[PDB]
Amino acid sequence: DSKLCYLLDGILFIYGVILTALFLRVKFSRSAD
Amino acid sequence: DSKLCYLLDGILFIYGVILTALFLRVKFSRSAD
Repeated sequence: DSKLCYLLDGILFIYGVILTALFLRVKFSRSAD
Repeated sequence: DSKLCYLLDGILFIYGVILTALFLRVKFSRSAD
């Protein structure tokens, strides 16, 4: 059907990467990466 | 064969909720024993 669904997964997917990055960043006190 | 996209959004959506929950938990220290 329309590729609109590809847009919803894009935001939710990117959100998981950005949210996971902050989680790992805080997990390590060095926060070097 | 229908609402297939609903399955992808469900997994990605739940992933954002489970990650956000662990993120806020780390922000707030554990309550006193």
